[PDB]
Amino acid sequence: VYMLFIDIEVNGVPIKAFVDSGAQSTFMSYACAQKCSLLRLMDTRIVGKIHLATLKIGQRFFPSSFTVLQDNKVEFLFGLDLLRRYQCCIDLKKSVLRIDNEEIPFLDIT
Amino acid sequence: VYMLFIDIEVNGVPIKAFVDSGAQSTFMSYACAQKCSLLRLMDTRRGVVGKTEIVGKIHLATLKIGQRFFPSSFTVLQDNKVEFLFGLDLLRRYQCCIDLKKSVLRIDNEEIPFLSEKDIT
Amino acid sequence: YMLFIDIEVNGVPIKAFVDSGAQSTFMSYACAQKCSLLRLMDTRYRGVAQGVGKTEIVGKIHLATLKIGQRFFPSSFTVLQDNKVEFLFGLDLLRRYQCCIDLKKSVLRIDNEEIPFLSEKDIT
Amino acid sequence: VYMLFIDIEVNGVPIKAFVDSGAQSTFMSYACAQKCSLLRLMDTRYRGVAQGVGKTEIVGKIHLATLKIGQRFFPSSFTVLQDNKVEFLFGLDLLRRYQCCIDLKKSVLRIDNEEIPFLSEKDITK
Amino acid sequence: VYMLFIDIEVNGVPIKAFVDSGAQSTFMSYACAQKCSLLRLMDTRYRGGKTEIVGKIHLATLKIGQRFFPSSFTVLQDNKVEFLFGLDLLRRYQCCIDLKKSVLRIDNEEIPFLSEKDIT
Amino acid sequence: YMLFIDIEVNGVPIKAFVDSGAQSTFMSYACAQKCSLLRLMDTRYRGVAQGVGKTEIVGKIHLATLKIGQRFFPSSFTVLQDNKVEFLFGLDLLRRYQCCIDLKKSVLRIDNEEIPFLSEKDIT
Repeated sequence: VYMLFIDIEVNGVPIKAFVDSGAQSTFMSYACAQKCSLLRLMDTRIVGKIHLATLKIGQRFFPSSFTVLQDNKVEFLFGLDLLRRYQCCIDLKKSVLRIDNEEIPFLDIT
Repeated sequence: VYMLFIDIEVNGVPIKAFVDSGAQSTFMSYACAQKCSLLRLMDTRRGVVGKTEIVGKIHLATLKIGQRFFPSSFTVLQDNKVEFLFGLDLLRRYQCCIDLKKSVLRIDNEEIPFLSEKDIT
Repeated sequence: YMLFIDIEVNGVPIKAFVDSGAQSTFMSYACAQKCSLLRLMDTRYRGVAQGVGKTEIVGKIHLATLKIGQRFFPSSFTVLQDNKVEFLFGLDLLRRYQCCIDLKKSVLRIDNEEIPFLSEKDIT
Repeated sequence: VYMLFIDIEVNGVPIKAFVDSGAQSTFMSYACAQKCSLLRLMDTRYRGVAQGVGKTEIVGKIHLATLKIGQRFFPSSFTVLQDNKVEFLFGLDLLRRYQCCIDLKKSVLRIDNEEIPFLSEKDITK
Repeated sequence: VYMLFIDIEVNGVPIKAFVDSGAQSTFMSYACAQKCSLLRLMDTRYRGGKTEIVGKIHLATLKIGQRFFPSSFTVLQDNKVEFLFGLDLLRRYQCCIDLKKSVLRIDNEEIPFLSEKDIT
Repeated sequence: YMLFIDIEVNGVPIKAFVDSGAQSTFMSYACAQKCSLLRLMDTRYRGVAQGVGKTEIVGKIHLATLKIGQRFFPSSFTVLQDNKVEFLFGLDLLRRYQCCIDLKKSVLRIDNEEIPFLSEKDIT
């Protein structure tokens, strides 16, 4: 998998999520916020905070809070906040993210 | 466990390993290299504002995680961020699972617990 | 003052800058936003951060419908952050459709059809 | 034909001319100017003291030189630059002056009535 | 003595200490910390030029002249000087910077300021 | 919080910052204006290559009379735009008068005479 990515959807839009256990906080790029029509949901705090958005990871939907930044390092960084909030396993034997009992396979990058 | 740490040993020396799925490459600080007496063990090596370039590479050091021993290669840096950064290279090389349900690193079939906030600053 | 053509991409009117010196066709991110093509992209990118200029690839549109004259053309192009020009019609597409830049008649001859180059009023 | 090139001769010297409809002005490199013995033909007309950061701007202008494209000869005005990126850039100025057609069907430049073929990758360096 | 330097020792290692009454705080270069093997002693306290703060040495043994002194200092990545002897330590040991005799008088003992040869 | 002394330059009371780490003595332009020394100056400066502070040199006062305690001293210094301190008493003058910065007694001993370092209240 070379670096760890997952397919997720935010507000219905397909997104490649970078799985980083070393990041305290989940971020989405401003450009990704623009692509997902989430700009209308923003804060006055770093571009702003999304207080709640719908994530579709596998077959299940998750309520999520994250920060929007101007940096396009990745479109979406799935950080330790969300990793632990949904009690995930980063399984590099099976190459999957196991969230609830469900396994989401690691990715489709260039 | 506000960040993921594990207790491991390199060449017999107890170390706190920072577990980072977002790092392509495993690094150890020069100070930790000094504490593990691995300075004499080095290699040559990055072309021509950060990441602190390189001191050298350790071709092999033996890691003890749980009751099992692992061969490792990593880079030594002057960067003091953490004593040892357990990156995606080693995470996948030993086919680890970062289990945040049970709060353990499952390496072979064995489970190594993530350290409490007390064990860290 | 340079060569422009009126085209449409996914139904949106565009002024295309005709450049035989460019290996690749590009559209600005702002034009990509105007044409609602942000969700239409790839993982196309420019390595890790060496070269000192322009800006770099935002992503690639694998296929989009171009309307030039009366005829419709399938196209691929890259999106960039630089707004220098909204759309650069490059040598990739110039040769893909075997276009002729006719500066005698001042037309782009795509197939047998001729598209006139724009007058300075049709440009700002 | 990884880009569009033509064989031309300027002041008798064989050159590979890069055909660019997106350049407002025809340019020759200083090195090409020296190899074509055009240096004794130069002017003081230049790019001032307000500058950019990269393009090594203007050495001077050649008010007229003979181009041989195919069997015909053409009078030409162009600018010399220090940038050796390409030897000679045949720009929109000259493209329109001789009412050229860039034919990518036949892979030729049609300039007065004659057709001049675009160069193969062999005729161009590594 | 184109600036004021003193010979001192930290954890046994000879160092050239730059005497600065204008610096609130004593600092050592990371390079000097490495050469003195004080790396295993670092708190790793930071701040939220001279590449800012690496970490703090809460206590290290300084030999100035024939006496030994307990010292606290910060380590920085800046190589400006190997060791900056600041006002903190200057006053803590009630030193006199004597430019008549060209000495640092720490206790009753006098440590001579170094000749330009002993420096670049 | 630091070492200050009361001095006079050309008759004007000044708070002098004592810095053994500074090679050269400097005075701010505002202090030069307060000491009526602006018309008395030279064309001294530091070239073309620099850093991102110190505000560079305005010029040199070749001689000004310093009163430290009961005794009077000839001095040279540079004027800067920087208001870091009004007057920085550097190693040049520290050694020129063979001063002792005595932190046991908290005094500057310039000859046999001792000038006390200022209390935090005497600083603003």
